[PDB]
Parts: sequence; C-alpha cells; structure tokens
Amino acid sequence: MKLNSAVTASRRKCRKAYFTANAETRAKMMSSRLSKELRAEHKIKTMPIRRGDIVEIFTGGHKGTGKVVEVRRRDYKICVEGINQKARNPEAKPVPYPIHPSNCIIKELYMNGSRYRAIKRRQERNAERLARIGK
RNA sequence: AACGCCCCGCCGGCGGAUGCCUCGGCCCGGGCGGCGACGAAGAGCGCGGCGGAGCGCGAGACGCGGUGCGGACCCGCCCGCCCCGAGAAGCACCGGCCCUCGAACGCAGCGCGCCCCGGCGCCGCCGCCUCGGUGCCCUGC
Ligand SMILES: [Mg+2]
Ligand SMILES: [Mg+2]
Ligand SMILES: [Mg+2]
Repeated sequence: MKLNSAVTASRRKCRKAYFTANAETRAKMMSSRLSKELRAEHKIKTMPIRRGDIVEIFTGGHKGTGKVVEVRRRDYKICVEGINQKARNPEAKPVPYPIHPSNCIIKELYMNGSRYRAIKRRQERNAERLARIGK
C-alpha cells in the first residue's frame, strides 16, 4: 500500500505519463532481466537494453536467440536479427518482428567504458542498502 | 392471366444506433501569488537540407555559449555520432542575441526632417548654470 501522498495512483495520470515520457525515462522503462550467470558476475538483476547485446526470447510465438540490431524507443520495441515476419517471396529483404524487452533475457552485454562505470555505480549503492538491513 | 403492388425463408446494399473502450472534461482540497521606459501584454513579418498549418525562435532566427547530470541514437530520405570519454537523444540552472508596430518616445506611417562634432518625446522631484520684474530695498550716478 502506497503512503506517499505526492505520488498519484490515478489510472488516467499513470497512462498519460507512460505515453508521454521523455527520452531517459523511456530508456529506463525498457529493461530486461539478466541471466543467472551474469547475475553472479555482477550483483544486479536488470539492465537497460542497448543495441549490440545478445538476448534469448522466452515467451511468445517468436522464441529464439539473436543480436539486438535496432531499438524503437517510441514504441517500446526492439528488433533482433533473425526474428522476422514470414516473407511473400524468398528474394525480399526481411521484415523484423518487433519484440517487447520484458519478455527476453540478456545473455551477454555489449561493454563500454560508460557501461562499466554505470554498473560499478549501481553495485556500490545497493551495498549500502544491504549493509543497512539484516546481517 | 401476366406484370406491378403488398406479405415469408436465404443472400446483398444504404445508414450509422447499440455494446465495449478512451493521453479529454467537470467538481472538491492544497500551494502560489511572480509583469512593465533595463521597453510589458498584444499584433505583424520572417527563420528548417528537402518545409504548408501548429509549437518554437529573431538577420547569432525550427537556435548560440557556460556549468553539472545522462550514456547510444537520430519519426521519412540523408547527414552525423561510435573508443575508458572521444559523446547521439534527454534534463536543470546561468550568460547573451533579440526585425517592424505597440504605454510607444525627432515628425509621420511606410514618407521626411533638424543637428556642428551624436544625437534629437512628455510630466514631476532635487541640484546646478544663464536670465527677467515702474516687487521690497540699497548703494553709487
Ligand atoms: Mg509552418
Ligand atoms: Mg517608433
Ligand atoms: Mg509617433
């Protein structure tokens, strides 16, 4: 149950916020769970999805694995190579089938200096959280 | 007869009710209470690579600069970016640019002056400079 009176629980307001979010909020809302092996390596659960990493689709009619080749931020959809609509002819450029990030698992992440710094920033902040509860 | 017209059992039109759904309205509470001659509110006309309306902006024009945060895209076609910082989208604050009308300020509204050096509106308060008066006096003549 919510106790913060400054946060709205109105359906109309929540949906309006969802449909008119700015760029960074949209990016954060497009996260996927990390695999068990990646969870052990970095002590985090989810990661914003980015072009260049590998995912596994675990639900829907287009299950599979592939590399992320495009992010459509104003639809909340991604295109992964090899997941296409069935073609009318064998000679036509494939049409990707857009997929929501919340039904895939990240298998391997494309690594940057900025990604490293962001992950390290994340870990050092839930370390305080864990130190402040339990143990 | 037959056709035409009017009434059942299937299939088509025309029209847009109904049902379900809605980033919209309306009411109640809380906060705030901040414009302008340092040129406001409002109006006009312009500004995009391919650009009509709307938003935004002002010849530095569909934006420029600084400081922080952010971290891969940029609705089409293009161009660009890609990196342990090398920087796309976004966000906050600060500094500037700011055409013509408008309280609207050389006159007038699209034309024309004065001036000598650059500048030339009104009203008020304070102060200064230059002056007037058979006002009240005084001196000299
Ligand atoms: Mg236009
Ligand atoms: Mg004028
Ligand atoms: Mg005038």
